[PDB]
Amino acid sequence: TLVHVASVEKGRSYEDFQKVYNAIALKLREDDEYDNYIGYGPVLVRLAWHTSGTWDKHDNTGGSYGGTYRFKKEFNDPSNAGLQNGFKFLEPIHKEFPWISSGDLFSLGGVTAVQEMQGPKIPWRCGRVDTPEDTTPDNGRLPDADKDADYVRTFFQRLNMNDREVVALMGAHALGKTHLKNSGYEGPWGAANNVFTNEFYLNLLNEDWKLEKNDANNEQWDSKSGYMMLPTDYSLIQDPKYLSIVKEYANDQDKFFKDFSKAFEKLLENGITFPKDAPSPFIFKTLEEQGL
Ligand code: HEM
Repeated sequence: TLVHVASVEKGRSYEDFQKVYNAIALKLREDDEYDNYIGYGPVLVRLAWHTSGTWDKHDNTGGSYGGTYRFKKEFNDPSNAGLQNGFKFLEPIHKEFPWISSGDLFSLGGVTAVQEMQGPKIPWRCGRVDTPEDTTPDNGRLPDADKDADYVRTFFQRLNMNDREVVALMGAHALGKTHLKNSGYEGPWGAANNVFTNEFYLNLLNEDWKLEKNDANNEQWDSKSGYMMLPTDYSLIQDPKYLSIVKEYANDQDKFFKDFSKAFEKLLENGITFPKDAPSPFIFKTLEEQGL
């Protein structure tokens, strides 16, 4: 096989997408009360990841291209509980810029959130095209959180990610929090949960973790500081190959930034064929860099 060729929204170029980025960024700044003043940054990053994370490299089903989260089957995946907040955030952006495809909007939301939260630049390509309801992938392609390193490693092979790519991507769990009503887990992973840093890896290594049960009767790792880790997070320190990489990112902020950028762009582009004469990837300026 199934091929998805990137097709640029007619006549559009860099400055068009910078305007969309800016609208997303200005709204992130303005709607700062959401989720007890965490803001919408983290949930927009998660929306970008879940809308891309359904891809299967074996038959090119799912993926970011089609923007299929807009259809009820995907919108209602239990794995996607909570993401409706990110979709509602993006509705007035799409209303203002109706020419942008849904896949481009969901993925750009994630890029914008990362950069506006002071994370690395994430180069971004346009040209995802909406596909019909019957191309929506079935529920069950996003990962379980109660499993071990072997499960994590095997799961991400389906997304064509290796050990380094997996450990880098998981650093996005510095952001936001788990919410009991959404996923059956509760609590933030760190203190700095709307600013993008390598705090996830520092916390895995330096906090004193206790294996406890939360109020939904699921096990999670808790610290005295009020932080939590999922079993799938904690697995990155139980598997000695993951552990080496975790230590690497805990000791090099720049390296984590560069590896995360690459891995997250790749996650967002999986499944898409870019014609040889497609535009180069766009690197958007932050509001702060524009003096806006
Ligand atoms: C084994 C892989 C993963 C598992 C099991 C997993 C699981 C979870 C769970 C259970 C939550 C809490 C959802 C809620 O209760 O609201 C969550 C939140 C989140 N995840 Fe993942 N995740 C994984 C990988 C990733 C990746 C690759 C990214 C992005 C690169 C990511 C980004 C986030 C973000 C930003 C949140 C916070 C959302 C918010 O605060 O609303 N996760 N994850």
